[PDB]
This record gives sequence, C-alpha cells and structure tokens, in this order.
Amino acid sequence: YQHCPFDTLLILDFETTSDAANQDYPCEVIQFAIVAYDVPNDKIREDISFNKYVKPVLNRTLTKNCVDFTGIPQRSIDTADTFDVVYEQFQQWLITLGLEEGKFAFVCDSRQDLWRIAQYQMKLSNIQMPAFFRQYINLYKIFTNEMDRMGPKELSATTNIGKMNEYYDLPTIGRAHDAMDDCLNIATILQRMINMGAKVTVNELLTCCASWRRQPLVYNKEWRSSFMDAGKIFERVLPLVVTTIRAGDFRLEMYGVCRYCRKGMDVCGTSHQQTPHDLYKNEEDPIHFAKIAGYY
Amino acid sequence: HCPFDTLLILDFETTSDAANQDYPCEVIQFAIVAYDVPNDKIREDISFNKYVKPVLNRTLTKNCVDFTGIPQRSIDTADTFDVVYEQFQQWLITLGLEEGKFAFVCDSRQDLWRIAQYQMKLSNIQMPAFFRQYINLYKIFTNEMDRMGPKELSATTNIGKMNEYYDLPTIGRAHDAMDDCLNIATILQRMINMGAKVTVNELLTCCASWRRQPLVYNKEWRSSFMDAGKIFERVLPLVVTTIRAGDFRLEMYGVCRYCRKGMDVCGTSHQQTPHDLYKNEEDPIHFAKIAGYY
Ligand SMILES: [Er+3]
Ligand SMILES: [Er+3]
Ligand SMILES: [Zn+2]
Ligand SMILES: [Zn+2]
Repeated sequence: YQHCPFDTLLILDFETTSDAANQDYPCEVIQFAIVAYDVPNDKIREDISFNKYVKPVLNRTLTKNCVDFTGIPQRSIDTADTFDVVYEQFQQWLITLGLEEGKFAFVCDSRQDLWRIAQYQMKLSNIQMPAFFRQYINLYKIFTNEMDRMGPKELSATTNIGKMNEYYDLPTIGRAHDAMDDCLNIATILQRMINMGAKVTVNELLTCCASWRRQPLVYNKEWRSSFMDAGKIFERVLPLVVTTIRAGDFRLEMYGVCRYCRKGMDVCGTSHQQTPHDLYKNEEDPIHFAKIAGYY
Repeated sequence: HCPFDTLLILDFETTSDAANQDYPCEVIQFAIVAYDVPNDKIREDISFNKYVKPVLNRTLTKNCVDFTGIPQRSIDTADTFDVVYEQFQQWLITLGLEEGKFAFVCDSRQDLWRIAQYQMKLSNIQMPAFFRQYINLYKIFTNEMDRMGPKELSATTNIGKMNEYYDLPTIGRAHDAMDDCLNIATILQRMINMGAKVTVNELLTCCASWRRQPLVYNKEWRSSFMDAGKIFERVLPLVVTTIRAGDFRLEMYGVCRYCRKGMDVCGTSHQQTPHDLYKNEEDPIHFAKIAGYY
C-alpha cells in the first residue's frame, strides 16, 4: 500500500540570483534547502534538513528586485560559501544520513530546480550532473493528474505551490520564495497527496536527446523579456533535456542510466549531443548566459 | 592664467543598480578627451575610449543598460580594469606630456573621488598622484554663475545645466562616457573663453577633521544617493578638500594637502578607519566588505 517505491523523498528547493526584467541572466544558486520525508512511516522529518546560503561568483551583489522577491539579504550571501563548497557539504550530508542512491528521490515543485538551475550552476562550477539530479519527482505534474482524477476547480493563485495549497485547501506556511518555507509547503502538499491515494514516483528524467531539438528554434527577437521564450532558449543551450515517464513504466533500476542513450550517467552528459549551432552564429545578438558559462 | 598646457577630460561609467546604493560600482567604460590649452583646441583625435569587464557583477542589470546605453556584449568582449588601466597608462606616455603639466577634468567629484578610488581598491592599484588633483568643472561653473549672474535652469544633470547656461546644444547621448567627455570639453572651452579661472580646485587628502566624530547613522541610507555619499566619505581613505581659484600651484603635484608628505607615503593606509561603522554585523556595509575595507 505504498505506491511510492522510494524509502525517503527529499524535498528540494533552490533560490538564485536574478534580475526580473532580464531573462538573459546567468542564475547562480544563493540558497540550497532540503527537507526529508519518510515514505514507509508517512512522516515529514523537519529535523533531517539541509539549509545553506550560497555565495555567487558571477554576480556577487544581489539585485534589489532579487532580495525583494527572495527575502534573502546581502549579508547572508557575503558570509556564505561558494557553490562547490556548499555542494560538497551536501554530498557529505547525504552520506552521514546513510541514503542509498536510487532509493531516495528529489521532489520539486516544477522542472526549474533540476533541469535549469542545478544543470546551469553545475556547468558554472564544473561539476558533473549527478544521477540523483537526473531523475526526480515534479510534484506539480502529479498534481495536475490528481486534479483530472478528482475533479478540477477554480484556482486564483499564480504559483505552483500556491495552487496546490489552494486546491487541497491548506494554509500557506511561512513566506513564498524563502527556500526552506517552500520545502515545508511542498512536503505538506506531498503528504496530503499521498494520503489522498496519489502515486508519487519519478515522472521526469534528464536525457541527452530529444527529437524536438532536431528542429531549430524559431527565434523570438524579444526573448529576453519573457520567461517562457527564455525557457525555450535554455532548452536548446543546456545539454540535458526533460523527458517524462509514466508511473507504471518507472523502475528503480533506471537510476544512473540515461533513458535515451541507455548509457551510464558517468558517460552520457559529458558533451552536448545537440549543440544549437544555429543560435551561436549571429555574433551581433549573443546569448549572454551561454557565453559566460562557456557553451560557446 | 590656466597653468596647464594640456587638459584631460575624463569620464567613467559604472555598473549600478538604481534602487540599491550599497553597491560595489565597477568601471565599464573609461573615456578621455584631450584639450590643447595654448591653442584653445578640443582634440577629438587624441582620445581614449574603452569598455571594461567587471569581476564582481558580470551581468549588467537592465536598469544599468537602460541608463548607460551600454549593451552586455560590449562588456563581455572587454578586458578587466587592470588591463584597461595599463592600456591607459601606456596611452599617456604616447602623448608625451610633462609631469604635473596636465590635469584631469570631470563634471563632478564622483569620477575620481568615488569611482576611481574604489575601483582601484578592487584592482589593487595605487591611486595615482594625477588622480589626487583635478578640476571639478561644476564647482567652477557654480562660481561663474555668481560672477556673470544667475538663470533659472530646468535641466537635470551637471552636464545638462552647464549646457543650458552656456546655451550649447547637447552632444550625442547622456551617460555615454565619450559623449559626456565631449560635452565637458565643449563646456570647458566656452567657460575659459568667457573669462573663467580654470585650475585645480579639488584635492584628494588622507585626512579631514570632520571624520573625527562617527557619522550619524541613517538605517535607510541604501535608498538615498546623498546619504550613501556620507558613508562612502567615511569608507574611502582619501577625502575631497577644496582649494580656492588663485591658490593652486603647479608644484603641489603630488604632495598631500593635509599632511604635506609625498603621495607614495601618504595613501597606503586609511588614516581615519571608521571602526564605528564596522561593528553591527547584522547591518553590514556590503561595498566596504567586498572591497576588503573590513
Ligand atoms: Er522556490
Ligand atoms: Er558620466
Ligand atoms: Zn544519454
Ligand atoms: Zn596625507
């Protein structure tokens, strides 16, 4: 009677440097937050947690509109360690907790945290994308299936967390976009979803290849002022791409194996299989975030 | 009368973020235009114009791009200040100028008292004697309005007001360093021709007794240019001292006005370190911290 094949789910959330009006921005992690959920005992473990500020190297001074959005003050990032150091602490934390790779999974509220943010930051820091970041549970996508299954209803909230909270009629915990408060909301929503009979398992995988990247991107000249169109650019720039999987077709043994090429994930990923050369040739209108990360 | 054979009109643009004044401004454009004094000749063909790549804030905020007009690509293909600065140094020698016989000219005290001084802390370059005496064109202008009589001016910036007064057309666009530079040379020209005393009127000094007493702290300073000025004044080792029109003398290069020492001696340490400002690590001063002032 556990649909969820993992013993422990790790609710994950990143906050990043940003500049609202500009999507051609090299987001760097400024907050790394995780809270554990005990699957067999159905318990949110608020005492098993990871919560560190991260110091950027590219944009060391937080945009004012970034501190208003995230609530993070400049002092907390000036005393923080850089990402390579905070990432290694995280690695160390997993170890002390005795988590067997492939028997835990990360839970996020959208594709953004792992497909975009982890990938890009990891490129900046020259760290290989780990297997446990290459499969995950997009809780928003399970949520949308749960709506279809139980009955859609009118939602006024604008964020994924907000909507889920509204639909299950849960009270918002803390403030929006404070990473740890985001984690506790997600954990709570997740717990509610499970008690309502949802099957919570990995639904998104990161993959070297997609056939819709075979067709070149039809370029929007004004992509820098739109989150959606910038997403499309990120999709072509980043080596890995999101492939979905149905709940019944997922297997724990897929861990560490690329869904597309079937190679091990210590091999797959090391070079871009679909480099978007068509976007890298107009030297007059360059993509800043691709340049600064060394994609060209 | 004006004791310099050649005047160098210097302007900087920096990284910024309009609504945050606790910001580590970095040079992104460095422009200079020569002015021949004996020939009264603005020399547009003797110039320095370079973009500079930041290291703290590599991505220009949108509002910085809007304000300065500089696009991200021009900064991504540029060298860092240390390289651009050695280029500037190399360019100087090209001009064959006699030591202490040229002076810099700015529209305000910002370019050299704040921007150069701070950038040069970041880059670990010693503040040069020729940046510790300069001509603040606006102060002279202020004085020219007493002599020649006032006007009600609706213009908004130092360069704007001066152009309005001397009834001069705006050259190029505001906040392009070179465009700023040309307007300043042009204004400088009319001023001299209308009878202005043009000389070094501002000196950079190790010490001033108005930093003896701690600053009256304003919790909301980060949203005000004026109030952030006050804290910049305490953080930076060198402070602006004023010298009257007739009083400057060529051989003041480069001895510090306060302590009378050579400007290789005076200059190394901060003689008035504002310890009282560096005590509340629940409200720290970001620009002082990234620069290593504490
Ligand atoms: Er978040
Ligand atoms: Er300027
Ligand atoms: Zn693959
Ligand atoms: Zn001195």
